[PDB]
This record gives sequence, C-alpha cells and structure tokens, in this order.
Amino acid sequence: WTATSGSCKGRCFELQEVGPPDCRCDNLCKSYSSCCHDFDELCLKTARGWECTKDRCGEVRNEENACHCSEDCLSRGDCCTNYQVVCKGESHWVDDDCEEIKVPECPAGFVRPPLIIFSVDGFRASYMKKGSKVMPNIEKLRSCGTHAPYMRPVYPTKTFPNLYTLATGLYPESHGIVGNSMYDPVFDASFHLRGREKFNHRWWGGQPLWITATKQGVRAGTFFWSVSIPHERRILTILQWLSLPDNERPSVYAFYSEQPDFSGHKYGPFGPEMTNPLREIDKTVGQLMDGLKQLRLHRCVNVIFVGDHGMEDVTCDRTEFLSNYLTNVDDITLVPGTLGRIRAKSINNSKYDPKTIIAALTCKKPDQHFKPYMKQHLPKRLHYANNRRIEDIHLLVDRRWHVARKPLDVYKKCFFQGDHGFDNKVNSMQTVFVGYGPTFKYRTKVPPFENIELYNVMCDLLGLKPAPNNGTHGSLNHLLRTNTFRPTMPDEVSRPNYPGIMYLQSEFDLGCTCDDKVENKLEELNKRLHTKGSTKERHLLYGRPAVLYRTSYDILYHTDFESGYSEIFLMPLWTSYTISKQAEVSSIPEHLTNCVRPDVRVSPGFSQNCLAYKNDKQMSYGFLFPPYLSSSPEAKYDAFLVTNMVPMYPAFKRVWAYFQRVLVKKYASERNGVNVISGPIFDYNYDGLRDTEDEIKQYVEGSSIPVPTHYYSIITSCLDFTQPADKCDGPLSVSSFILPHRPDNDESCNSSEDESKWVEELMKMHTARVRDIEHLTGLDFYRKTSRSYSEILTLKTYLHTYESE
Ligand SMILES: *[C@@H]1O[C@H](CO)[C@@H](O[C@@H]2O[C@H](CO)[C@@H](O[C@@H]3O[C@H](CO[C@H]4O[C@H](CO)[C@@H](O)[C@H](O[C@H]5O[C@H](CO)[C@@H](O)[C@H](O)[C@@H]5O[C@H]5O[C@H](CO)[C@@H](O)[C@H](O)[C@@H]5O)[C@@H]4O)[C@@H](O)[C@H](O[C@H]4O[C@H](CO)[C@@H](O)[C@H](O)[C@@H]4O[C@H]4O[C@H](CO)[C@@H](O)[C@H](O)[C@@H]4O)[C@@H]3O)[C@H](O)[C@H]2NC(C)=O)[C@H](O)[C@H]1NC(C)=O
Ligand SMILES: CN(Cc1ccc(C#N)c(Cl)c1)C(=O)Cn1cnc2ccc(C3CCN(C(=O)[C@@H]4CCO4)CC3)cc2c1=O
Ligand SMILES: [Ca+2]
Ligand SMILES: [Ca+2]
Ligand SMILES: [Cl-]
Ligand SMILES: [K+]
Ligand code: NA
Ligand SMILES: [Zn+2]
Repeated sequence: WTATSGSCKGRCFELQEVGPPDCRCDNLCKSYSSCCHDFDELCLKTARGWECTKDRCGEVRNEENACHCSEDCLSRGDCCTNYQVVCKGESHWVDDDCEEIKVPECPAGFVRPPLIIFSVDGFRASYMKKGSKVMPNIEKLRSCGTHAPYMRPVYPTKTFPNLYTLATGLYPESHGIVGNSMYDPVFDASFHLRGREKFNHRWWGGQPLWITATKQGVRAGTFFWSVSIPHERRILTILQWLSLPDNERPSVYAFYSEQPDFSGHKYGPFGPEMTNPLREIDKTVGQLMDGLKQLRLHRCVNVIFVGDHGMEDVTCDRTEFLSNYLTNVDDITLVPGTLGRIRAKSINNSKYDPKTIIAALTCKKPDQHFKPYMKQHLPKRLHYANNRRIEDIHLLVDRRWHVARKPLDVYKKCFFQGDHGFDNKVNSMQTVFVGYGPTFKYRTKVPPFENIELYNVMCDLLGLKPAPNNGTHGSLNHLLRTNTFRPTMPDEVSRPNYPGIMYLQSEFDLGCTCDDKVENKLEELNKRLHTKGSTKERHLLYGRPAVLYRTSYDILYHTDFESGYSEIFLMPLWTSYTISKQAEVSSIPEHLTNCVRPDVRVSPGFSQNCLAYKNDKQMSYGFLFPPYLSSSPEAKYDAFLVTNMVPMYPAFKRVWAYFQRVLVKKYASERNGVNVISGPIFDYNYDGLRDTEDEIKQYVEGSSIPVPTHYYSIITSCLDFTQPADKCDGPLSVSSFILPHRPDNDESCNSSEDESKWVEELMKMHTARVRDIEHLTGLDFYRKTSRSYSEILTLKTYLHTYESE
C-alpha cells in the first residue's frame, strides 16, 4: 500500500528515498509504482523539448518547460545543456581543443573532484574504432583522457552481474548476482530483470560504491535508474544535483544507458540499425559535457565511460536443444541461452542423476556447440562456482550459439540477432573503458584490464578506503596522475628451513627403487655447490615466492631447479626452473623409467612413498621439474627425488608429460628462454582459495599424501624477447595456467588422438592470472625484481587469452 495522495512539490528526484506508505519522488519511484500523484507533472516535464533555440534566448521563465533558456537559468541550475551555446555564443565542449587538466579546476566549495560514471549497456569494445565517425564526444573523451583498448567483463557476460561487479569489485560468485536470472534454492525464489523480487536487498551481497561512500561521509547519487525516465532527464537531474549546496551535493553520480544493448539484441552487433543508437549515446555524452562546461565543472569532474559487456551475432537457428541429447528432458530445469545451468525439476525426486545428465551431454555430436561441466571443473579464471545460486551442472556455450531445453521454448515465447553471456575471454564480449578528468592521465593508453579492478580506482578517486574485494589494489595505479594508492608487498609468514644431508639411505623404507649405483673431487665439490644454491640465481629469477600462511617447509636446491617442499602436504608448494632457448630435450633412460630416490635432506616421516602408489590402482605419479629437461645425465638423477614427485591420475599424466616434454621447450624457443614455476593446488571446496589440510577430500590410498585438485605453472620471460629470460633488464612477460587434475579427459572431445591435437587447446582454456594462483596457494611471487611494485601488480593481473586480433 501507498497513499499516493502526497506531493512531489519541492521534492523532484530527492536523494533520500522515503518509507511507505508515504509516496516517493526519487529516481526509482516509477519502478516501484510508488510515485506521488503529481510526479509526472512536476518531475517529468517535457514542454518545448531539450534544447534552447535562438528565440527562447532570455525568455521569461516558464516553469512548465523541460529546461530553461531564461537569464536566471544558470543560478537556478536548470538551463538546457546547450543554453550557453545558443544564447551566449559559447562553443560545444566537443569543438574545443583538448587541453591537459594538470590540476582540478573547481568552483569554490567543491571539497574534491566529483566522479560521474557513465555506464553503457552492450557497448562492445570494437565500437570505439568502428563507430568512431559517429561518436565525436566519446572519441574526444577517449583520445584526450586515459583509455584501454578494451576492458574484460566478468562471467557470465550479462548485465546485472557486470554492473554490480563494477559497483563492488567482486566476482558474481561473491556478490551473489550470478546471472540475469537465478534461482536461489534456499529462498525458493527466482530473480529476473522483470519484477519486484530483484528489489529485495537479500540478493545483493558485498558493499557497492554508494554504500562505501556513504559510510565514509561521502554523499552518493542514485546508481539504478527507472527505465521510463528518458536520458535527457537523467542528465538534467545529475546537473541539477551538481548545483545543490555544498553540504547537500553528492560527490559521486551515475548515468546508465540501456543502449546500445537494446538495439544490439534486435539487429546484431553491427546491424546497419546500430549507427543511430551510437549517435544518440554520443549526443547524450555531448549534453553532459556541455552541461558540465556551463557549470564550470568540465575541468573539475572525473568522468568514467564504461560498458558492462559486448554483443555477439546470435540467431534462433543456432540453438542446440537438450531434447536432442537427453531422453528425460522433463526432469530438468534449464536456465537457457548463451550459458546453460541445469538443476532437477523436483527436490522430491531421488532418481535425478547429475552424473548421467553430464555423460549424456558429453561429446555426443561432432559439431556440438556447448560443453557440460560440473561447476567446480569450470576454468578457474571464471571464478564461477562458490555460490548456492550457481547450479552444479553448467554448460559453456560456444560464441554465436544458444542452448535451450526443447524446440517449443524457442518458437513459443525469429526475434533476435544479437546476444551476450558467453565466456569473458571472447573478443565479442569485451567492452570499453575511458577515464577523463584531472585525476586521470592525459592522452594515455593503458593495457586491457578486468572490470573487477575499477572499484578500488573509483574509491581512490573519491578518497575512500575500499571494502575487501577481488581487485588487486595498485594494479591500476598507471591509470592515474595522482591519488595513486601505495601498495606494499604482503609480509612472509613462514620462513623456510634449509636442510643439509641428515638421513642415511637405509633409514627410508619407502618401497622405492632406483637403478642409481654407478661410481672424483672436481665433480664432487661441484655437486655440493649446486645442493647449497650455486645455480640458484639461474633458476630462481624473481626471488623465492613468499609463503603467506603458517606452515613447515624446506628450500631444496638442485643443479636444474629449486623447490619449496612442504612437510605438511609432503610435496613441493612450488618448483622453479629456467629453460634457455638453447636447452636440449632428452628422454627418461630405460633403466630409470620407475626410478624414485629418497632425499637424504628430508626425513622418511615427511616423504611420500612408492608403496602407496603401487596399492592405489587409480593413482599414479609425475614430477614437477621434468626429467626431460635435465642439463646432464648426472643432474637427471635429481629429477627422480621423492621430493620432486606429485600424485597424478594416468589420464592427467598424458597432459602433463606433453606439456613438460614438448611445450616447455617450444615456449623457451619462441620466448628466448622461460622461467617456469609449477606446483599443486588444493581447492576441494571450490572457493578459489588455498585449502587447509582438513579440507582435503582425497588422499593417495592408505597414505597421508593429499591429491591436488589442480596443477599450475607460471611461465615468465623478458617482454623484449631479444633478451634471454635469464638476463632481462626490463619489463617481463608472463603466461600461466591452472589445469584441473582429472581422472579422465572427458573435457577434451579429441583426447583419443595424439596429445599434439588437444593438449595445448586444453591448457589455453585453463589460462590463468598469476593472482588466481596466488589466491589458490597462499604464495606471493615476483618478490625480487628490478621492476616497480605497481608494475608487478599489473603483471600479476595479466591474463593471456589466446583470442585472435
Ligand atoms: C573475492 O573477494 C571477497 C571479499 O573479500 C572474498 O570473499 C570473502 O571471503 C572470506 C573467506 O571465505 C569470507 O569471510 C568469512 O565470512 C563469514 C561472515 O560472513 C558474513 O559477513 C561478511 C562481512 O560483512 C559478508 O560480506 C558475508 O557475505 C556473504 O554471504 C551473504 C549471504 O548470507 C551474501 O549476501 C554475500 O553475497 C556473501 O556471499 C558469498 O560469501 C559466502 C561466505 O561468507 C559464500 O558462502 C557465498 O556463496 C558467497 O560467495 C556474510 O554475510 C565468517 O562467518 C567466516 O568465518 C569462519 O571461518 C574462519 C576462518 O578464519 C573461522 O575463524 C571462524 O570460526 C568461522 O568458522 C565458523 O563458521 C563456519 C562456516 O559457517 C563453520 O563451519 C565453523 O564450524 C565455524 O562456526 C569468514 O571470515 C567473506 O565473508 C567473503 N566476503 C564476501 C563479500 O564474499 C573472496 O574470497 C574473494 N575471492 C577470491 C577468489 O579471492
Ligand atoms: C538496468 N538498470 C541499470 C543498473 C545500474 C546500476 C546497477 C548496479 N550496480 C545495476 Cl545492477 C543496474 C536499472 O537500474 C534497472 N532497475 C530499475 N529500477 C530498479 C529499482 C529498484 C532496484 C533496487 C535493487 C536493490 N537496491 C539496492 O540498493 C541494492 C542492495 C544493495 O544495493 C535498491 C534498488 C533496482 C532497479 C533496477 O535495477
Ligand atoms: Ca547489459
Ligand atoms: Ca579452497
Ligand atoms: Cl543468466
Ligand atoms: K597406482
Ligand atoms: Na575425451
Ligand atoms: Zn543484453
């Protein structure tokens, strides 16, 4: 109930929403059907449109008009945005040259430069180039300010998850807006773009920018907008709020546009009908900038022009149907479209089998345009699992395609030519970022980055302390002239032991054997030097990784590699080695095929054992430093140390052996040497964070050897590849992966073929940021380089995507 018979007189677009059953006059009242009876009349004036004309100049004020051209309009803050242009001989902002804003140039009483966020729905990254001739205001923002070639959205590349990520710095799994629709099994409720359910705060986790601001005494404008408020009225409203008295005026403002997404769905991303919505958004930017310039705020405000996602060509005839795969299609519920999420139709049905649903969807047709996953098996880079609203079964849909349950779902609602939602690596889903203002740099291009990073920057722009989030604060300092943020390296929590030779061979009863007894003081002092760290500056190029949690571990030096060996998990946490461009690949000699050697630096009680592997019929083992890349037949024995061994399913060993035998050397040839850090990851509760020992769900049978859920590698080289990895004077170049440690290769449909046809494709799919590995391991990398820490933070957030140009 609303008693809608109150009034908006003097309250139009008020900033504090009032409580029921009193009626509302704020920019959301339309969405709630709760506006006062006279909201349209008072607050949504339209008379005479949105522009001053020569004959309105100096007119007598008429309060019915949408905006004003009377002499008093500037002091009242309600001129049409082109008033000064028409009536005072001023130039449009877009026609002025650009001039560096070295300091904020703000009116008296401004405590800080306001931040205006201009969000554009469906604004694909390549519109910046392709629509450039029709977007002069946007092009000026872009060339004069700071811009990236593109900005990476979060998965799914849908509207609500991305806008709320922009606002919180959090992955959708953490903020809870995990799709444009979602069902919460605990609420027994569905959230949709349509309806009132989305109004309940219980869906919305984290701490969005407006709350962060309010909590810290910085006033915020409303970020949501009712769809029926036209764009021109949104701009005028922001400009009027900017003319409020100092004590009442917000410091942060948000404009949102439904375009070009709305037309993109109907016409496809580059339909000839798309030129107009781009012109219209540009005109709106032009209104805002002219309005700012009128208010002498155009060299005071920081403006962020940002999109939520791109748009891909998608049509009804490219729909895969689940009824084509399953027999039991009526026992499931599917969230359809550019992703699939599958759950049972009924909790009461105990004969619903996720396992058999997956198997019936796996590699079933040779052209198949989607791939089923248990959510914990999805690439870790998507961070799309740790929420009860994300269904156990997920379908990753090929770009340009849809999935639907049954044909009747498509024809009983061709409508659309565009859609989005696909994997956030997909070129068509990339979106835009421009920052313009005194705090941003002048005429600067920055590399692409992820939208999860922006919250920290917007907090910096506003002098706020960010709430805990998924950005890496400092990784975007290079966007800013001032207000940076001074990041510092986390303190190491556990210092390593450096064990010497402490155990005799016969103390070990590991059930291991090696053919290693073949009998010199030239090469005996030499071997000793290597065990004490003589070659360590060759194989550990960026310092040892810091351990950021409490644990017991040892540093182990070898001729060819260094490792940090965990006495708790009985295997290395990291193993580091450098492979020059000139290095040779050799085989594992026949006599050494099953060789595992006790490590006389590490106690029997802190070692793995061969017997456990013998008895575990599912589980085999591999090595972290690859024997194939030994520097000499003699150094090769070090690779068979029990301290270099890790548990591996035979199916996974096919992947790992190809990476180690073929791909490392390829990368070293292509990149002029690489440094490799490899290790296990344990994430049994799929939260993206390192497991404690008591979270491990699987061990090598009858042992305390825990089984990794994943294996990582971080592969670093010189960005200037004319310099070798091991003697690089400048910036670095990195690629990394987090491969799932699976007992089958069901994920790869061509796995029956030679490794050269599928392994590298798998690794590419599981590309990762260094930062993702850091969360999953509690390690901190690149502790000792000659680069600035801000630069290292940018390097740790880099993702190598393997998309074409
Ligand atoms: C990305 O960034 C984010 C933000 O930094 C990282 O997320 C944080 O991770 C922390 C560790 O997992 C986590 O801290 C825990 O919080 C518990 C308190 O939780 C509430 O309070 C906060 C603060 O205001 C709030 O933000 C939380 O919000 C969640 O829940 C509501 C729903 O109720 C949602 O609206 C919201 O979207 C959010 O959901 C997400 O998080 C939860 C987990 O909290 C997931 O389950 C969801 O799926 C979703 O992702 C909460 O409202 C606190 O209780 C925890 O403490 C336990 O653990 C410690 C170990 O140190 C121990 O000392 C304690 O004893 C305690 O154990 C007891 O509870 C156990 C669990 O019930 C029980 O089994 C035991 O036996 C004990 O009794 C813990 O400190 C933090 O909440 C989230 N924050 C957010 C916003 O998600 C995220 O990790 C980053 N991602 C990556 C990849 O880096
Ligand atoms: C497309 N769109 C642009 C946009 C702009 C910014 C973001 C973002 N972020 C999003 Cl997702 C979207 C819209 O505004 C559409 N739209 C229209 N009317 C609404 C009315 C009420 C609400 C509620 C949601 C919960 N509320 C919070 O305070 C959460 C509880 C904590 O915050 C109160 C307001 C939401 C909407 C809404 O989403
Ligand atoms: Ca959108
Ligand atoms: Ca975990
Ligand atoms: Cl969705
Ligand atoms: K075995
Ligand atoms: Na397969
Ligand atoms: Zn859309």
